[PDB]
Amino acid sequence: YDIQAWKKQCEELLNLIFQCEDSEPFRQPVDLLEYPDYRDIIDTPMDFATVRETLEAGNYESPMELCKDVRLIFSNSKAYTPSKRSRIYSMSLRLSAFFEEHISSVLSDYKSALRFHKR
Ligand SMILES: O=C1Cc2ccc(Br)cc2N1
Repeated sequence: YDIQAWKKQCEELLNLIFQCEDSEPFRQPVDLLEYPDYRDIIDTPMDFATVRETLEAGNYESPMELCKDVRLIFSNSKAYTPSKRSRIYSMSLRLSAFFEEHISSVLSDYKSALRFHKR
């Protein structure tokens, strides 16, 4: 029932994500001058280095907040891809599935730890 365990679990999951070839387009912020369609359609840019930096700064209070930012990477990618005919689309779908598969136990364990704390 460790309330703090999620943080190292998220650090390790981000390490797996960065090693995966599918994360390459999502590792760093998009240059808004080079990709103006992203600039116009994306209200809140997000990328995995910003997620990792936020986590390391101690600026996430829960893994649910980290999960919201990672999900934003994928929803921004979906808004950017008008069809299935681009590698960004293919990579985003697979990386999202991998992330969701691995974050589920992190969220379950954290929510269980909070319920135990408040029991
Ligand atoms: O390097 C790039 C250019 C680019 C455009 C749009 C999206 Br979503 C991700 C990325 N990554």
